[PDB]
Amino acid sequence: KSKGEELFAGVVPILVELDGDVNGHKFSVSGEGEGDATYGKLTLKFICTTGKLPVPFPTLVTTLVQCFSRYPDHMKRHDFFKSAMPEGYVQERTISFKDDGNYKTRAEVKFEGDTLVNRIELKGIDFKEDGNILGHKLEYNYNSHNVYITADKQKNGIKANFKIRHNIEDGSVQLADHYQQNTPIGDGPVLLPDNHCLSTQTVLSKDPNEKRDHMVLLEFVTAAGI
Repeated sequence: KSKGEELFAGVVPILVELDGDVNGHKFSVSGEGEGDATYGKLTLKFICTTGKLPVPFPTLVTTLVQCFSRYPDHMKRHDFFKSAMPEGYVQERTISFKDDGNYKTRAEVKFEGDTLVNRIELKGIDFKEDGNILGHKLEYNYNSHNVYITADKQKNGIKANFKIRHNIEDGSVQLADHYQQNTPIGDGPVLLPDNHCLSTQTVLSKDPNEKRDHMVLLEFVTAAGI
């Protein structure tokens, strides 16, 4: 049993902190909850702490801890994310919304004490003011997706590629292309995986008594040799 695996054998508290700027509109999001990697399960509530969120909350889901994925027994040697812990890893993305702008993100995810922390900076540019994003034209829901993971031996890390489909109010879909790189923060050994996918399902809801702009999230993720 790996050092990293052991850290995730039980329920782990999670803190997420996001600092964003999209087309000059600045915002912060704070998240609190817990993860149970044994079940590939995340439960979190995110709050926009700067008032009204200038983008749709679903566009921030991928940015807002893949170390909580369930890796089946036969796939544990492919779990790069837990192998990097507790020192953690840097996770960077470019998220390109088709016919619209893009996010660039850089996050560090690591333990601070007993708490798994995801600290993110996000910059968004080239968005259309009457687009699906700044115009808030996305449905408040989320589709199931496969995240395809490949090793990046050069950087002692991984890369991932996937396309998120955001349901649009008119029946269309807003595509968000993700290109992702993860690299270890520490210089101890990590697990470099064979190609595989993370099958992820997420359910978005609201607290009817929460008056702040917010997002309640439940997520199930399991690795598949697929």
